[PDB]
Amino acid sequence: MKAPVRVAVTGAAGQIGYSLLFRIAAGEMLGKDQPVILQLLGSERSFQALEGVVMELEDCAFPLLAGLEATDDPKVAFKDADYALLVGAAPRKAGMERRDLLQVNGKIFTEQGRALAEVAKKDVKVLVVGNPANTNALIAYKNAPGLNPRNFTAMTRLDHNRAKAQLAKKTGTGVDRIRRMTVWGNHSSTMFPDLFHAEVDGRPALELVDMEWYEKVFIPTVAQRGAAIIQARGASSAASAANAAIEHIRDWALGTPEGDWVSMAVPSQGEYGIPEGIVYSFPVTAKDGAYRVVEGLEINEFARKRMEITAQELLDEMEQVKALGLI
Amino acid sequence: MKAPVRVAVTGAAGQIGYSLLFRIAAGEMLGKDQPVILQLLGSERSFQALEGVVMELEDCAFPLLAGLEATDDPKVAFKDADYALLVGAAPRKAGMERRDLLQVNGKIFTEQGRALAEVAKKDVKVLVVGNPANTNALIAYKNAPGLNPRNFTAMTRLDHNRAKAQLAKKTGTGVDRIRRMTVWGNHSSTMFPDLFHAEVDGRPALELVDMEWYEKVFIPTVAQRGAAIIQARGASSAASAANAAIEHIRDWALGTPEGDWVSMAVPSQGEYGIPEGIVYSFPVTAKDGAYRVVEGLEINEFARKRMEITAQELLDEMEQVKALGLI
Repeated sequence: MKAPVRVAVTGAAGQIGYSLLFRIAAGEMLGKDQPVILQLLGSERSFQALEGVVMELEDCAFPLLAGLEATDDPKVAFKDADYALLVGAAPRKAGMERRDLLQVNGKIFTEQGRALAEVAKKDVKVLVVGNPANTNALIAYKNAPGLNPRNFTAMTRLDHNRAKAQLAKKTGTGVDRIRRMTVWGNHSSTMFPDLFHAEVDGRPALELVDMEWYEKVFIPTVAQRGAAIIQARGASSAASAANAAIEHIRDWALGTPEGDWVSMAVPSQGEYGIPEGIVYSFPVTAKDGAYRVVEGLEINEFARKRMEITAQELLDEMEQVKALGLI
Repeated sequence: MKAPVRVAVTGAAGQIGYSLLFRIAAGEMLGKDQPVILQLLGSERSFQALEGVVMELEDCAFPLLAGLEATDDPKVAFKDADYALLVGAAPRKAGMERRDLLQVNGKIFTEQGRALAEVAKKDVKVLVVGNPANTNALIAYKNAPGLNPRNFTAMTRLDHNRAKAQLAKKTGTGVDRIRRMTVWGNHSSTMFPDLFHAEVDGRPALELVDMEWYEKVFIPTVAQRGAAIIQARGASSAASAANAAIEHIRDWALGTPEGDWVSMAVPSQGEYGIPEGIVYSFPVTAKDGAYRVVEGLEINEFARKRMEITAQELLDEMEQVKALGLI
């Protein structure tokens, strides 16, 4: 019954893409009732492999995959897009250095932000997964004037799900009984998983775990989880990253559960005193494709201190791209 | 919610497993109201990687994943298993030849079949994905007397789905409009994709395509699809294989569509004159864990000749295994 929506995905030939595309085509991201047209962007160096992923998708015989198109042109991939998941970012090359990587991503997201503004749906919902996510998102939306800045987001949902997982393990309770988890700030080592408002079966998390565990075990473990997966598998956390991206878009479009909220890095509008413009993760609720930061939460010194640390790191990153004239 | 079911998956740290486990945990295989307990089996050399996969699974915060346990002991993995997906098989490297690969596979499935008969549920539903799928299935159930051999199957659903995809592409119709596709025999190059009873939007397939295309384009393309993926991606078709495994179990456990059927390699009972005992793919309908071969279909010379060729190959493979005392 529902008309198909177009889902653009970049870095479609990479690991995250490989774990992402099939679940999207299966209807797990926008609903089992929502047909999807996948428009995949891949570099010329990976277009061959991309065609390979296209065949595998066809080989799943997905009833909801109403369209499938791979391209090397951003203006084609983003044409009339309703959703855009920017997974592709600067590659990891031995020579590729910090500031150099910043120049590559500056070009990628400047070009993609412009393409989105030119050819995608004006209300296109964008999610940046490619790292550095928050800053890449900033470059993108700043270079997409004409488009609602709040339609540009970065992913901290994996950090958020990782936090929920650790809490459920410690309390010995089902992860489905964990609510109001929050990861503030940047998707980096400065991320701040907040347990002051989290609940386990309706009971405050800090009534089940002590501050010592929270500060010395919980936070660092959530922060190092990504490294943990790489050391164990010798490969990145593609499947769980794809899952978080799916949930990030899903909750944004379909809505968050009553009484709960999720983490989303979005352009700050001064909420909780956080500097404006930077893409900062906030606790958010969503309804009908629009989200709203959860305001009014009590913030103690412990939380404030870490919220500013991560905020400052984002300002530093923003300063650098600004100094390079990228925004 | 339904009572939790135990799903065992071997070769869980491999590529198919990486594209399979998350979707099962998401409820895509047995339904959104069916909690699942994942019991994963991995080799001693891949156990570290499996531990990493376990973490990624936890990091998805799946509400339906009621249990998760990794082990390198088959008797642990198959303990009270309701479903068993045997994906791990012999790794074909350099040097190791035919008879050699047959020995390792022989030890694998003789041990796993014995473990299943000893610790799994008596009505455990088994699906063999690891190649040679059909013959490994034979070895398994042969080494699991007592357990109903009909509960042991091999996967041809990927060939099946690939065939539906090719017919859909050729006819310019939605793949969801493709019904009654059949893949007969062995999961190998002698596989026979049957278009004589298939319909495209309710119309006989051969009324839309001719024998020349069917024989010279359709059959070869379906048979070579696996290689097509490898040349394009430089890696095997893991995501589509995982999807095929999910659908094989799903349609078997829940049920096939009204007026439609699917392909499953099952121990032969003389249907259509196929030799008894060999695991042979047949067009089948299924409901609540029980399948039935669709008998009475008209078989012309073209179909019969190809059905016999693949059946003879299966007989040979069976002979070789019997010669090694594996069965």
